[PDB]
Amino acid sequence: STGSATTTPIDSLDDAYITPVQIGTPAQTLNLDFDTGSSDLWVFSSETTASEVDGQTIYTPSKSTTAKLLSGATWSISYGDGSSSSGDVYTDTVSVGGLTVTGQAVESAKKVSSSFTEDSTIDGLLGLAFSTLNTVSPTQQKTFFDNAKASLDSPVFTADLGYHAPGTYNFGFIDTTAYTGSITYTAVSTKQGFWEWTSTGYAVGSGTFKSTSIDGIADTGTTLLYLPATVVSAYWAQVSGAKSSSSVGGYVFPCSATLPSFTFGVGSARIVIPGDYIDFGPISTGSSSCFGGIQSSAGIGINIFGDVALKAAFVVFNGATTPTLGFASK
Repeated sequence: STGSATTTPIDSLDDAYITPVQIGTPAQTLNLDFDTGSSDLWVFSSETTASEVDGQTIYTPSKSTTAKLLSGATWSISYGDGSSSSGDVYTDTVSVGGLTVTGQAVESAKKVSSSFTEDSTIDGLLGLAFSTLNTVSPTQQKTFFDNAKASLDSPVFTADLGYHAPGTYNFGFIDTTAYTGSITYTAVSTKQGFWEWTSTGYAVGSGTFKSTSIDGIADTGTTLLYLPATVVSAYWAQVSGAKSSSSVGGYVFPCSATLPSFTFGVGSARIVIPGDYIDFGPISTGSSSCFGGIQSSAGIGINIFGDVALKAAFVVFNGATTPTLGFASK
């Protein structure tokens, strides 16, 4: 089997991407944030505290003839950005772009943190990291990809995120028309439950390439590119007027400035992030100060190849017995 779904930016800045997901019988369609940095499929639901729902589409298990309470099961997650949610668990039929999993754990939110409430466009998350990170207790549950894997034509999914435009998640096949040149594959460590890999280095604009190992995760659920402070400093030093602002919480720059590209290495291959991808607009309405899309990972404890990086590539998440990651230009 295969599946193929369009993923759509939630706003004009590509702050996140939502993908429609069918849950239950008859189908309830929710727009979920596909997140290769976590491993829970959780949704706004009829069980969510009423005051914490503000425009989201909810899953109502009682209206699904295939929903079954996973008795005794609870879940609770906190994300790197300080947000969180928790609740109980159902199993139900879940379909993505034609690909159907029966008995998928659907984690129903009783509580969500304010950032989730305040974002009307995201109805939940669909985690695509390794199932070892799944928070369901007492019995850890598998991700949608893990459940589908054996049935897929090939045990892979791909992320093709657009810049200020829709893109595609495919399951079970590699669309050879979706990228240029070849796909370069690189090793993955699953020891922290992430799609964790080591970039071979970077360049800033037309600058020479710096060969240096950068361990990080391929994370569709994180908006920006978070790299070591040395790397980030070298980037913004090439932007006139750029500065790190403690009050804003990162590098900002005047919108009149031209942003250089940023290149990262995948083995001997090179992925070029155009400068425009690194502009996240005014810090506040009407401000001439713009927020940067490359920021320091210092104090996160890990480097994160988020959407800013991934949307410059066609990315293969290869779930073979030994997982690997593939990157192509496009």
